[PDB]
Amino acid sequence: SNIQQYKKTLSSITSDLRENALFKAHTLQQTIPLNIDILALFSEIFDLDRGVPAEPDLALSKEMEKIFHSTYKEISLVKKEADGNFRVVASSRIEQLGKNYNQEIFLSDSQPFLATLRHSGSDSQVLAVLQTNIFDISSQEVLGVLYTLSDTNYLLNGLLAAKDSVKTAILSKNGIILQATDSSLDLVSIHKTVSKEQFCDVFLRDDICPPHLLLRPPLNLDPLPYGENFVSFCIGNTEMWGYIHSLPEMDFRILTYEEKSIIFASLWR
Repeated sequence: SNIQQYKKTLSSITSDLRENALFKAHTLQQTIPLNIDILALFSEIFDLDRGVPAEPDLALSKEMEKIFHSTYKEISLVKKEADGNFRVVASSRIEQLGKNYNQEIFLSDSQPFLATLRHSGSDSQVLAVLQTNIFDISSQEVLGVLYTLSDTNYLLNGLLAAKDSVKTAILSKNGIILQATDSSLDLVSIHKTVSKEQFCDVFLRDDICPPHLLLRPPLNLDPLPYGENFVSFCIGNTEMWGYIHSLPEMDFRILTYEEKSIIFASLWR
């Protein structure tokens, strides 16, 4: 039938957007959520059997700095106080020592760990934010959280490169682009509107939303008729088609996209 043929053709010329999103997603699944290995390394160096320090420990922080300053933006032991508040009691970032971290901690007591991406708030730096519960060896109560920040440029620079090639955008859960091949899309909304509440899961704290970001024209991604998760949008004067793939176990999404004219050139080339 003609409907079938039309659908087959549209599926064929968009297949590569989906394949690219899935490959990039798989790469990030293999490289970001390394919580177990980080906790195991940390524990092999510093003994957690007796718990986390009850008060900020400068000596321990200095040892963490010497080891990890070159490989992490931050590694911190965050005590869960009796009143449920979180406080940094040791960090490779000495300047973070003693800070209340209630806004920074998003890991509940029922999960072993989480791994997600957040924008640092400055430059174009996107961070892998890993939080791992420190469970009492006897009671299994949460004693604290091992909190790490890692610059993801060593992953995203390559995954967002498009020299030879589909383009890529990393999307927060509520629809803000964290970083894209086209830097003009960084910290722009994919929806028809942009609002402050979208930014609560974009940065390292749930209370950061600079006003200038609420003036950036959103992309207004428009679902395409057939298949699932394909979209159209414009960049400047150029029509794009894209595919959105969700990574629910890390609370971000991947948008691959390409000029519509290049997609359609596959009809003959």
